Amino acid sequence: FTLPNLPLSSLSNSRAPLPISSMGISPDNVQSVQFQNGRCTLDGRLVGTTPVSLSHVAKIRGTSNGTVINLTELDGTPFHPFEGPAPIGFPDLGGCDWHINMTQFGHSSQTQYDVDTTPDTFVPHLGSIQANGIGSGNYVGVLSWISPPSHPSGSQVDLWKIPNYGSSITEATHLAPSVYPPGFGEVLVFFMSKMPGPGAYNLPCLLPQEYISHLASEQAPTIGEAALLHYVDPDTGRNLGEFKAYPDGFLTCVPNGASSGPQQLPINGVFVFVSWVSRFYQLKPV
Amino acid sequence: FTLPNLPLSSLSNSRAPLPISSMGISPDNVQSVQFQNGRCTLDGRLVGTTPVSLSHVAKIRGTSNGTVINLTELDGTPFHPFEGPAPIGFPDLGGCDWHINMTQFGHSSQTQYDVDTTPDTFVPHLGSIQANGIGSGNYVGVLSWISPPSHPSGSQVDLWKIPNYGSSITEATHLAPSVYPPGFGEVLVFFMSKMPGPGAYNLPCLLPQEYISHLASEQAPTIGEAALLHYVDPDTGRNLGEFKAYPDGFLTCVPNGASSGPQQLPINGVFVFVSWVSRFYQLKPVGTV
Ligand SMILES: [Ca+2]
Ligand SMILES: [Ca+2]
Ligand SMILES: [Mg+2]
Ligand SMILES: [Mg+2]
Repeated sequence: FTLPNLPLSSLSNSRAPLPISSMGISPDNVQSVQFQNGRCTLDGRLVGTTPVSLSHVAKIRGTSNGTVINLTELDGTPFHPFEGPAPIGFPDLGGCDWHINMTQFGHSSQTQYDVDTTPDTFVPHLGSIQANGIGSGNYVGVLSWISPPSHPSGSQVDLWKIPNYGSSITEATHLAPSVYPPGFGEVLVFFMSKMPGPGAYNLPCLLPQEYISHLASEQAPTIGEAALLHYVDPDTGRNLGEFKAYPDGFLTCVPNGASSGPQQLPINGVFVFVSWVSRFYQLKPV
Repeated sequence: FTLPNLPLSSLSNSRAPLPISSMGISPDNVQSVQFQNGRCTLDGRLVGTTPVSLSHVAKIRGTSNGTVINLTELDGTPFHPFEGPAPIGFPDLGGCDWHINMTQFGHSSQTQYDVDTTPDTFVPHLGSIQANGIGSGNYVGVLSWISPPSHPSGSQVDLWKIPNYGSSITEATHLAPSVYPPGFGEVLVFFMSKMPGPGAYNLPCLLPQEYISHLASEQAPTIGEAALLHYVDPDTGRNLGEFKAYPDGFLTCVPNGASSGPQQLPINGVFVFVSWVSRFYQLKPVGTV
């Protein structure tokens, strides 16, 4: 079994096309997460709206009639509700307004599309989102920058969230399931990127995008209960700490206190597969 | 030795963050190319301005003073002329004007930056390009759409070119070397994408970006003279054509006449390494035997 032999700081977020700038843990008011992009199992099964390639990540495609944008897949193929919560690659950033840069094949210019994901017109699961002033035509859009949610008024930017893909929060949209910390002092490890916009925004994901294409390619036939990893300095070969990767596609570690965890590690290290271990294998704290 | 076990249509161009839509050959007024992005050897050596990750591709970072933009690497690290023709990831699309979407950490809004790459103020090799109206501040920019070049006036978009990175076409900028068709009836194979803007623009590259991260990770210790590959349909397992990958990081095939080449192949196939062969190994024309 292998992970990419590439330093983390050379890789991309899997929730937006942004370089990885650090590792992190979630705030204390965040336990589980339910990201729809950046989801890939260790045997290579893509989950949620996750694409193989960053060229599809945090993008939309569709035709505006001036009132709504009717969505398709990025290549123009129809999207149907049975397929998922939104087309492949659709942004999954809850807890913010989006600003998507819209361009066209065969026309000049770009246009900023401002997206509040809270109203009942925002129903990408049914292939329809409000045009919010975007004129008639076919567009490809990519997330450019974010800002605080328009509703509820005065809400914080909270990128641990996903948007409401359905007409209401009660509508089933075929979300990929939530990921939970597995217990025994282990915390989920997130790969962070700086996101432009009027604040110090940091976007977490479960796996760098290049890990997803690697795992989707490798299609490992021999996944065990947990992969014991070392986070290694490439030059010195020094083991900077023990981590576990779980079959559902996430990493954990045991921090060495609130002041010393994966966020204190250099970001130019490489994760290296050591061996398959028990689900309950007890890690040495970072 | 391995290449990604992923269909081409799931992958990205390495000169802009765009899905791969086809394979193609060069125009008959292009024999060699000298792309600076999308360059990686089979043993994993990145060449030119090529980054590992698509998150750096066709991007700029720098500080405008209202007159010029002083460039750095995307992470803010200094860039110096000895390092290359431009910072890592900098766009390499010749034969067009660029329209780059500029955003800022800690600020609202985006701004379109319009770039004619022809004037003597466009000197990314020396870390400086004209601001062309972009206000003071630090920005990250990503290529968004392109249009015909402002100079020479009336010329067509030609993405087979690279821009002039120096103050003059005679200035040495440490460009990655040209790639030439190798002989034996073989043609260079390009991976194509559609680029937004006011025309039917076709962006070629030598390798999908995911192949570059794959090769850079793999760091193959045993590269031969050429890799013999099959282009395979995953479901049926059918061999749709023999190709060669050369150490410098490019693929070739032998077209089955003017009528039948890479452009006629479906784009949902997978390249699979077969064996190391001699540089002079003669391929069967695509689709034949
Ligand atoms: Ca698995
Ligand atoms: Ca110039
Ligand atoms: Mg790694
Ligand atoms: Mg392939």
